Amino acid sequence: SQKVFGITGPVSTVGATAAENKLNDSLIQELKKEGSFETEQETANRVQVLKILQELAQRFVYEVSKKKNMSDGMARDAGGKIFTYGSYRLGVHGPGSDIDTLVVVPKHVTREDFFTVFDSLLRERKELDEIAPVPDAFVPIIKIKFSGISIDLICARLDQPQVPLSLTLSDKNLLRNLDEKDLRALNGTRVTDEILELVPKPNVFRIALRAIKLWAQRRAVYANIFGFPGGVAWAMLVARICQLYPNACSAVILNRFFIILSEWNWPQPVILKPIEDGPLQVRVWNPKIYAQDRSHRMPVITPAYPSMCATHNITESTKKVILQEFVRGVQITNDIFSNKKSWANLFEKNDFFFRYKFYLEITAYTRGSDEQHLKWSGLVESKVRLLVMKLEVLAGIKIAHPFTKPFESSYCCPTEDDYEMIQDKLKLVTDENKEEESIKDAPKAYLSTMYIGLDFNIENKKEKVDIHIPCTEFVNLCRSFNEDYGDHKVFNLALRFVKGYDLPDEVFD
Ligand SMILES: Nc1ncnc2c1ncn2[C@@H]1O[C@H](COP(=O)(O)OP(=O)(O)OP(=O)(O)O)C[C@H]1O
Ligand SMILES: Nc1ncnc2c1ncn2[C@@H]1O[C@H](CO)C[C@H]1O
Ligand SMILES: [Mn+2]
Ligand SMILES: [Mn+2]
Repeated sequence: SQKVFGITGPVSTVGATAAENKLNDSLIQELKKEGSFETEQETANRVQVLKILQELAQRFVYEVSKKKNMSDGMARDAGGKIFTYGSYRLGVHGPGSDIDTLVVVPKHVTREDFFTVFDSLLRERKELDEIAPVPDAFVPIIKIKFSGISIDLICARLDQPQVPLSLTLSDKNLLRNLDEKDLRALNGTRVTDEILELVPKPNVFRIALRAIKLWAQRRAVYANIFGFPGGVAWAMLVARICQLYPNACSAVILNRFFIILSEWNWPQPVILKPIEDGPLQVRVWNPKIYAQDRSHRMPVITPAYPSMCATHNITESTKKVILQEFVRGVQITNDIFSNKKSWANLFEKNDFFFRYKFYLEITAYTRGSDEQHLKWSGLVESKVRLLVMKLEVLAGIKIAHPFTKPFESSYCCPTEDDYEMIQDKLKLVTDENKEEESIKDAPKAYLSTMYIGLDFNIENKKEKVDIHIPCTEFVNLCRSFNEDYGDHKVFNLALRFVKGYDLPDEVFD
């Protein structure tokens, strides 16, 4: 329409040279080799599950409407519709990707109705492989497996009487009178919906995103919780570049992507359209008004009202890592165009555990249930980011690089002396002896381990600067959160300074 060229108009309208298309085809070839795509069959199986889910959404609404003494024609007209968002919505999902699904219902259909009626309607089916309703998440959701496909299901209820099949959620007004949770549920689809609408060629955009997703995950800079961009972040970033080069191939895009983003005058934010305004008393991203927004280091703003910063977590250290990976990209993709390097080069696994002379090892323990460790450790994990910030600001610390994948492991811990022992360094549970009588019964002890790469300023001081305060603190805050956490009988947290030379063998597996 015009907005497909971004807020600065394109950088160049030039088409792709025959040579550039050759490199683009080889790029897609590599992606295929990496099994990025799925088979026409598996795609067809997702279309089918969704088709059924739509059928169930209508049935859900219809049934609830009837119980409200509605006409046979009105219960039908009340409608009910299914929307997707996430990986599948953008068309960059993979063989094992789940399908994030939003269910929209009229005013008279409540969330309670959702976990009751809709749920029951799901169970009344053969294809239901399993259901894990978690009604109290930040965004109420019902997680299920259907016909061998994972489906995330959240429910949004609009302040209107009907939800027709034609309804699209672009209108800013659909948000009227909604509550925090419903409002939160609409945002996902509204955002992915706009991304696809602000890009010149959605197909060029998809291949380039698959590449960036792969790349980011291999270079260990794809994890929102640790201060790196998440999926939506990476997507908007690719789209901003697709905007700049309307008719280039995905290959030239990845190159311009790395160059521009590494030279970008951060914290100038990246946006796909002019930040809008509106009704709701809700805050919109605005660094002039809100301090919290003035501190975002690399802002990537969502286009759908109300605009938020998808990269809030980024710190000064992860910021450096990200620039570093961008630079390595300028260098490698420039080589791939000179015929001196290949795409596989670009997608090479990182070497986190080989690059620093020291590391901070954080381990969370749990002598209890699988749900207790998932909770405890899930807390520590989320807080690691705070430590990176306390750490990267002290004396002479050049960087505090948080790795992005904790190391999980549990042991059959029968005694008490066995617990207050496995955390001093006892049969390593395994996918082999997991459901075996003797094992499956045995009480367990879990532990999740995380690392922070450290680089001390090689200035010329007599000695490195002790990081005891920040560490002990991080411990405290992590315990001082719940009464159960500050126990010691079930939960434990330890931090050990480790030289690159003494890293655990499991870290290189
Ligand atoms: N902390 C969060 N707050 C709000 N929305 C979130 C948060 N974390 C994830 N999301 C939403 O969840 C959506 C689905 O993500 P998820 O299913 O985990 O992966 P995806 O991004 O769809 O990739 P795969 O499904 O892994 O290919 C995408 C995003 O809009
Ligand atoms: N704001 C949000 N909108 C939609 N889904 C969300 C969400 N926050 C979390 N989720 C769900 O949480 C999972 C990813 O963290 C899958 C995704 O559907
Ligand atoms: Mn998903
Ligand atoms: Mn999901």
